[PDB]
This record gives sequence, structure tokens and C-alpha cells, in this order.
Amino acid sequence: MNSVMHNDLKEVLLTEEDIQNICKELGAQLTKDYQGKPLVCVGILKGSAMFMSDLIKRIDTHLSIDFMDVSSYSTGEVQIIKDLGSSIENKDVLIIEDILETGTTLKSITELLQSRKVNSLEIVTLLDKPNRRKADIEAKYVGKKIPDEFVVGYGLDYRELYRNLPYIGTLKPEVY
Ligand SMILES: [Cl-]
Ligand SMILES: [Cl-]
Ligand SMILES: [Cl-]
Ligand code: NA
Repeated sequence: MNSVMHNDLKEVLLTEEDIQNICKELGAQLTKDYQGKPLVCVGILKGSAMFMSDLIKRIDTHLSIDFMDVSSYSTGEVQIIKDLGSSIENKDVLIIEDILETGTTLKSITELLQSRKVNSLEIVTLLDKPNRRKADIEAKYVGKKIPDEFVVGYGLDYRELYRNLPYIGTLKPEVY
């Protein structure tokens, strides 16, 4: 562990500027697609909150937000630790993820929300590791497909640390 935190990184994969550019570009597209619709943006705690927060700045249409907290009992079966606080019937739902990996938990969440009689349901993920997929799920909106290496920053943690970086990258191997 370095006193200076950026010194913990081996490589920066996405700078803050890169991430903000992705938010602007995805936000413009999402604005197009959801303008005038009853859009609810749903984040899955904890890490997705950083990306969501920046993404919704750039969605220039009315929307509400909500959050869920879920735990795997990956077996497809998911435990709801915090459910949505508001109804999604007749709403257009966008689940906002920091990273899509196996998809298993996310697939189960989409099945649940679909049962609530939404108008539509789509996923926007900042990062995608498609090689990791185990469930039959793909995001309509993807920021960047990345190598299957452990990354941290911008919501993504190691041992609960590093979610505060405004960029994303790989750690030196002496850190883990
Ligand atoms: Cl943020
Ligand atoms: Cl709404
Ligand atoms: Cl990772
Ligand atoms: Na933010």
C-alpha cells in the first residue's frame, strides 16, 4: 500500500475525462430513447451509485430514481435486502450497472422487475466483461468492453476500498 493512492495503480483503463465522455454520449442516447417516457433509473447498491449519479446528469428528460440491495443465496436465486421504494407498474425502467460480468444476479433482477408490469426494461452498464457471462443477458447500452482483469475505481472496490477514485484501473500485484 502506497501513501499516494494513484500509486497503487498499475494502469489507468479509463480516466475521469474518458468516463465523463461516456456519460455524456450514453446520456444523449438515453435522452433520445426515453424522452417523454415515465423513466425510472434503478441502481443496485453499492458500486453502481457512482456511475448512475453521473449518468443521470446527462439524461435530459424527466426521470425518477430508485435503488435495490440484493445478495446471492451464482445460482439465479437472489435475496432482496432492500426492494425498490416505489411502484414501477407502467414505468420504463433502466437498470444502471457499473459492470456486467456473469449476469446471473442481474438476470434474476430483470425477471422480478418484469413481473411488476413495467412498460419496458433495459440495462445500461459502464463496463462489460462478456467472456464472464453465465446467464442469457446482454445490455442494450454499454460504455466500454474491457479486458477480464480485476479493476477498481469509480464504484468498483477491492476489499471495500478504491470506490472513490474518479478513474478506473488495475492495481499493482503487490496490493493483492
Ligand atoms: Cl459519480
Ligand atoms: Cl417516474
Ligand atoms: Cl473487476
Ligand atoms: Na457523481
